[PDB]
Amino acid sequence: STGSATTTPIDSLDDAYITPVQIGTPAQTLNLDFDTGSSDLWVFSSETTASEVDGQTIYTPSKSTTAKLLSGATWSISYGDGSSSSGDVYTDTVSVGGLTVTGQAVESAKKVSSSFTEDSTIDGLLGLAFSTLNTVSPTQQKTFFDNAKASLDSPVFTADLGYHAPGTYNFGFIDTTAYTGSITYTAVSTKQGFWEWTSTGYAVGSGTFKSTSIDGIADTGTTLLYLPATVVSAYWAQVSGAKSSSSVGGYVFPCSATLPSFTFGVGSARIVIPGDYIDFGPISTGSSSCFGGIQSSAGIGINIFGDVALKAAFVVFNGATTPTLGFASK
Repeated sequence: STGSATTTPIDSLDDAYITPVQIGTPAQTLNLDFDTGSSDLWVFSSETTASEVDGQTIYTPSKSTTAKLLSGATWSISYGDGSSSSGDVYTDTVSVGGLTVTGQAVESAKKVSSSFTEDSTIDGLLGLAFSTLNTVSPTQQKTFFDNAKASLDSPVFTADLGYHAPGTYNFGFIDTTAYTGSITYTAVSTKQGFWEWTSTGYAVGSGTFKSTSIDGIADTGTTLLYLPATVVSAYWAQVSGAKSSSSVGGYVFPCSATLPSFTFGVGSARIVIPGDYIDFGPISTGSSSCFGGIQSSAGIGINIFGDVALKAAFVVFNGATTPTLGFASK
């Protein structure tokens, strides 16, 4: 089997992407944030504290003839950005782009933190990291991909995120029309539960490539590119007036600037992030100070190849017995 679904930016900045997901019988379609950096599929629901729901579409398990309470199971998750959610668990039928999993754990939120409430466009998350990170207790549950894998034509999914435009998540096949040149594959460590890999270096603008190993995670659920302070300083030094602002929480730059590109290495191959992808707009409405899309990972404890990086590539998440990651230009 295969599946193919369009993923759409939630706003004009590509702060996140939402993908429609069918849950239950009859189908209830919710728009979920597909997150290769976590492993829980959780939704706003009829059980979510009412004051914490503001515009989201909810899953109502009592209206699904295939929903079953997973007795005794609870979940609770906290994300890198400080947000969180928790609740109980149902199993139900879940379909993405024509690909159906029966008995998928659907984690129903009883509580969500303010940032989730405040974002009316995201109805929940669909985790695509390794199932070892799933938070369900006392019986850990499998991700949608893990459940689907054996049925797929090939044990892979691909992320093709758009810049200020829709893109695609495919399951079970590689669309050879969706990228240019060849796909370069690189080793993955699953030891921390992430799609963790090692970039071979970087360049800033038209500058020379610096060969240096940068360990990090391919994370579709993180907006920005978080790299070591040395790398980030070298990037922003090429932008007149750019500075790190403790009050804002990262590098800012004059909105009048033209940003240089940023290149990262995948083996001997190179992925170029155009400068415009690195502009996250005014820090506050009407400001001429703009927020940068490349930020320091210092104090996160890990480097993160988030959407800023991934959207410059066609990315293969290869879930074969030994997982690997592939990157192509597009």
